[PDB]
Amino acid sequence: RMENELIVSKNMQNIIIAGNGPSLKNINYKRLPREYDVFRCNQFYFEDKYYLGKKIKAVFFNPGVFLQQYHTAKQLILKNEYEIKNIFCSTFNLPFIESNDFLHQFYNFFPDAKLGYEVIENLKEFYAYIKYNEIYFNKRITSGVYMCAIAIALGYKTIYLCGIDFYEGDVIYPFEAMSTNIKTIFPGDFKPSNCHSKEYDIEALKLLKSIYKVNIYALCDDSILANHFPLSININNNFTLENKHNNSINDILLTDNTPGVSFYKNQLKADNKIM
Amino acid sequence: RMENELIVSKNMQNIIIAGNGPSLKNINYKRLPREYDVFRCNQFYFEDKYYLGKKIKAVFFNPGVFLQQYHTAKQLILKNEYEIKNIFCSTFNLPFIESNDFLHQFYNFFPDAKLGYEVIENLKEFYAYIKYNEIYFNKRITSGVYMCAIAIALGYKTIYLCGIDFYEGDVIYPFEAMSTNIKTIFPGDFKPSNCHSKEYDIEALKLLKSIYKVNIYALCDDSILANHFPLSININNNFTLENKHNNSINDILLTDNTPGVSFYKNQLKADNKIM
Amino acid sequence: RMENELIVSKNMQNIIIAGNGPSLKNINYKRLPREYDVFRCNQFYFEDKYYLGKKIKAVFFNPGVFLQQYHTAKQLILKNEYEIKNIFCSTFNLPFIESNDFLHQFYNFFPDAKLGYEVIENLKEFYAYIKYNEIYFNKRITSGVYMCAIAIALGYKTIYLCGIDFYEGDVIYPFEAMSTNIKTIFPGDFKPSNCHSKEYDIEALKLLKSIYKVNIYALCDDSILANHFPLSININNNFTLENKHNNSINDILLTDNTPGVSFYKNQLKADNKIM
Amino acid sequence: RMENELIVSKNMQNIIIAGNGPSLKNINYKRLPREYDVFRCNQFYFEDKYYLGKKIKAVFFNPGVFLQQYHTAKQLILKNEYEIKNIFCSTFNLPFIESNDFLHQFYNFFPDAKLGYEVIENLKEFYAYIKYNEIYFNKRITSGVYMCAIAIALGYKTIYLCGIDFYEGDVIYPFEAMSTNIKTIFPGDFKPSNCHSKEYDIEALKLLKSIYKVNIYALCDDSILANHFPLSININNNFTLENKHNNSINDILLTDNTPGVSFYKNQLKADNKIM
Ligand SMILES: CC(=O)N[C@@H]1[C@@H](O)[C@@H](F)[C@@](OP(=O)(O)OC[C@H]2O[C@@H](n3ccc(N)nc3=O)[C@H](O)[C@@H]2O)(C(=O)O)O[C@H]1[C@H](O)[C@H](O)CO
Ligand SMILES: CC(=O)N[C@@H]1[C@@H](O)[C@@H](F)[C@@](OP(=O)(O)OC[C@H]2O[C@@H](n3ccc(N)nc3=O)[C@H](O)[C@@H]2O)(C(=O)O)O[C@H]1[C@H](O)[C@H](O)CO
Ligand SMILES: CC(=O)N[C@@H]1[C@@H](O)[C@@H](F)[C@@](OP(=O)(O)OC[C@H]2O[C@@H](n3ccc(N)nc3=O)[C@H](O)[C@@H]2O)(C(=O)O)O[C@H]1[C@H](O)[C@H](O)CO
Ligand SMILES: CC(=O)N[C@@H]1[C@@H](O)[C@@H](F)[C@@](OP(=O)(O)OC[C@H]2O[C@@H](n3ccc(N)nc3=O)[C@H](O)[C@@H]2O)(C(=O)O)O[C@H]1[C@H](O)[C@H](O)CO
Ligand SMILES: [Cl-]
Ligand SMILES: [Cl-]
Ligand SMILES: [Cl-]
Ligand SMILES: [Cl-]
Repeated sequence: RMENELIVSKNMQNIIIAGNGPSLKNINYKRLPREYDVFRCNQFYFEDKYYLGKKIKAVFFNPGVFLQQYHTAKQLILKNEYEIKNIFCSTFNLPFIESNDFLHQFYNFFPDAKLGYEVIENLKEFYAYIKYNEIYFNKRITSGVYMCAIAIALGYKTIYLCGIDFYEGDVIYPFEAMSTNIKTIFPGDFKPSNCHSKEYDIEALKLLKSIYKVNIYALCDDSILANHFPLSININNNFTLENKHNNSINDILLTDNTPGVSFYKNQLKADNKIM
Repeated sequence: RMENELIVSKNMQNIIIAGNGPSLKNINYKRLPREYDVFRCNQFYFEDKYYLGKKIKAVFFNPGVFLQQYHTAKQLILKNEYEIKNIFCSTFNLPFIESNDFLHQFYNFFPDAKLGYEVIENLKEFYAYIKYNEIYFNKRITSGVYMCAIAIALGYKTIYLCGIDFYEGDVIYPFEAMSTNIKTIFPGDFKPSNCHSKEYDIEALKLLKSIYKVNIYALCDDSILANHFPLSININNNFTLENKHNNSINDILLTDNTPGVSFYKNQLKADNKIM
Repeated sequence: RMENELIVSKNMQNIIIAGNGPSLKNINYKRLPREYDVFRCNQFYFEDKYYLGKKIKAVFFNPGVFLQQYHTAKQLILKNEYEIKNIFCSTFNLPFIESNDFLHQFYNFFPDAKLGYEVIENLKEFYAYIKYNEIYFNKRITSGVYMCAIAIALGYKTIYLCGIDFYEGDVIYPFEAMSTNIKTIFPGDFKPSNCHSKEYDIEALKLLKSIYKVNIYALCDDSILANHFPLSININNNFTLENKHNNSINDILLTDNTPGVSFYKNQLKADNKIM
Repeated sequence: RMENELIVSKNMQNIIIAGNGPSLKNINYKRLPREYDVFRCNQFYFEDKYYLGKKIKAVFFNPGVFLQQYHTAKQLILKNEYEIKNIFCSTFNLPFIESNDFLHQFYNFFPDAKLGYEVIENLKEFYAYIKYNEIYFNKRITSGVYMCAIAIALGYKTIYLCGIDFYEGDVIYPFEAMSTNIKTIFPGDFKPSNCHSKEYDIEALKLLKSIYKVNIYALCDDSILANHFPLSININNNFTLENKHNNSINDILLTDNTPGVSFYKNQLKADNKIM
């Protein structure tokens, strides 16, 4: 059971938004607010401990691996590894990014998931600005930034960021990113595309804050992000950091070649080749 | 004249749902409630007697033979063999099961029929669960189970099942299933696909009951089903079991090669080949 | 200027519906009611006199010659030959009759015309009955019958028919039907297809009358129709029968090969060939 | 930030509509009303001085160069050369003018732009008249006329025209129209197509005035237009005519070959070739 709609009440407008950078391991838990929902993205479940607990308000996955991630999320839920209230596909509704067939058939395959573009399109000014920069300049926001936009569109007012490290330093992930299954799905480093940049993520985040009037804090003392956004105040909060049981799902799940999966992958192949 | 909409009133929420297994011949009529509507599916009219009377609230047919079954149902009605209030196509809205063109043109060809998926999609949790199991695991519910889901979505509260025998024993149909017309339409046994299973039907039925809070009884004392669902109480009800007149329609009707039928079959061929 | 919507008021529910049979020349004008709207179809303007006056409430044209007839109607209007309040394309929304592209682009080309199927689809029982007979039996109603269905759907209550002669006798049209332009558009008799029949038109008309509870009269004393529907009562009405000026449009207009007409005819060719 | 909707209030219904003819240089500023919005089209920014000031209520661009003009307009705005409240694509929704894919994907690429046809389609009589003349007679209104129709549909009541000179005389543009970028985008005179005409523009403008009851004035004393529409009264208004800074954008901007631009141009090529 997912939520039918993600509704933010006026009484709790705090959101923690986590990337999967090394600083996920170095959160200052004293700086978390008393109440909050959590957003995670992509390979968050690769984490060896529950760095932000077991309750995820929404997870966010990219269209190119959505089939596998949707199944992985359903297994995380069934195996009681996490509680996941909503599942988004991080989308822009641009036909050189998401194929017509992918968008058309999305809800047919994933009836309880949500296309992210349907939420961020409501941020009119920000949405036009990201499309203009994508189309004409080949600049794209990362999932951390996307999740912020989604949070703002859904009516959260204070964002606390962590695991956002702009792919700098020698540790680039708090885990092995080139796991066996990642290698299989996309045959042969796992580094960001040229369309992504620290400067652009930062500009986009500053724009979200200036247009929509929300507050953005950092949580990780020793992270690059904290040089650009203020660390949240140490309010002496405590946290119980729990380990993952040993046979936790720790790699993206593969799918069996059923008639439906084969149909899906056939189509996805055909138009990923075109794009 | 079909009904425009199937509306269940609070005063009568009982539904009898019949498969076409051998136990259709062995209903304990004393266990039927006083009031009820009846759902039948597929080759129900192959029956040699009116095992559940002449008044069918809805019939349900699979997309692959819908053209012939729609015509057969219109002839059953015109020949006064049955009264049929509604006609559904048992559908899931998955493009590896029902082609885009089939779904797109459905109401164009069959303006007074109803696509079943438009009704079961409202059972959000159950609908997501059947799609997940279909796509990733190649498990599909049988029409008996589908009809239960439809009944629950339309607001029936108590289901009595019969003719559901999970394809076990040596009698598999209370009639000849490989009739001349069945053989012609689909050129050469008539046994269920590997995607269907007793275990899955049962799990899906138990899930419908636990999510939507309805009651499911059996009607056939000597049937496998009764080992999994309680027999309905013997309330001493009586039934007049009527024979079919001799020249009853007893096989699926064939269609003439008109411009419309040829157009339809041409298209259906083209994309059944793709799927 | 066409009407945006054809709205029938309770105070005037009379409609005269004219085919283009020989009996158009033999209307008994004494039998017309005091008040009425008029529907005409196809090559009505071939008439040498204004047999039903100059004011047409709606005209009805077949999809296969709609482009030329739309232009002809606009010229009839511009040249003050008739006043035409509405223009329909007599359609069923069946893809072996009207191509997907024709229906999709209809309003793009003809923004002030109306697709007839959008009106008759509201006659649920009658619409299902004509589709069933078209698809499975290759029986189609003629435009006279279609116009009756449209009238009934729009809320007219009494129909007076004329120019309906079921293609019987030696005079089949009160004019030359194989005119020069008819010959050109559709290169080489102008007789009805096998899908049309007197028996079916009559059955369909009797059905419209029994389902929707309206009255259908004849106006032509010496016509076949009057053997099946009652002649309207001689109420001593009078009529001024006016001649057409000599240079009246008397043949369907041809179109120039503009970029738009060529585009249109290219597409129409491509999928008339498929159908 | 564009406006979400262009809303005309009852208190200000005046619009200045400028073509890019030589008479843009010869506006009689004494004849402008006290209050007004301004519409400009196409290569307006080629102007060497701010002939109508810096505040544009809407700009209008043709589909065939929309990609470049949209980017040019965003740069005019970012560089503070103009303030542009709305951006329209001058469209008719005819598939031989605008491809299906162009219209389908329009808002995907340009989320804050507006398709003009969605506004002028509400002028029912005028819209049917321009489509009839386009399709059957290959007559098309120019952007000046289109902008008038848009203004009337949005509820402006008095139009003042300038820069409309029907491509007559020896000066045809108050600037070089065959600039380097114009030459590149559309490889090798810049004169109007045969579908455009002074007579038709004038007839269409007179029709807008007679159907929708608005007033149309001229502003340029020595222009052809003033022989067909009355010059606005000299009310002794004054105007500060400002020069453009030297490094003003003065040619249409070219786009970089990003994945999105290449995708877009690939598609546009494919179906401009078909049309
Ligand atoms: C190879 C490839 O495709 N790498 C991309 C990567 O360029 C980036 F597009 C992103 O991010 P991904 O690395 O998974 O990590 C999630 C988020 O954590 C933050 N982060 C992470 C590590 C780090 N050192 N500094 C950081 O700031 C970023 O804000 C990022 O959005 C993404 O969606 O933005 O997704 C991955 C994959 O497409 C994805 O993992 C498939 O499931
Ligand atoms: C060859 C083939 O395609 N067999 C399938 C069969 O695997 C099964 F998919 C089903 O069922 P079908 O056998 O017609 O019978 C209808 C229902 O009766 C119940 N039943 C029947 C016999 C039995 N011994 N034990 C039972 O439990 C099942 O719940 C079933 O759903 C179906 O839609 O579920 O449909 C048929 C045909 O596609 C259909 O007849 C075409 O018109
Ligand atoms: C060759 C061809 O295609 N003939 C068909 C004809 O079979 C018939 F389909 C019809 O009728 P069409 O003859 O024009 O005449 C209009 C109506 O007048 C009535 N009538 C006419 C003559 C007659 N002797 N007895 C009659 O009853 C019929 O009710 C008919 O519907 C039609 O749409 O029903 O349309 C024409 C053409 O497709 C059309 O003219 C193209 O513009
Ligand atoms: C080569 C080509 O395609 N020329 C066309 C031209 O035939 C005409 F279609 C138009 O007009 P364009 O010349 O740009 O000028 C804008 C408007 O100013 C008015 N005017 C201009 C000059 C003049 N001497 N007398 C005038 O009356 C007209 O009302 C016109 O609508 C148009 O959209 O109507 O657009 C251009 C281009 O397609 C456009 O510039 C691409 O960005
Ligand atoms: Cl996989
Ligand atoms: Cl058949
Ligand atoms: Cl022609
Ligand atoms: Cl370019």
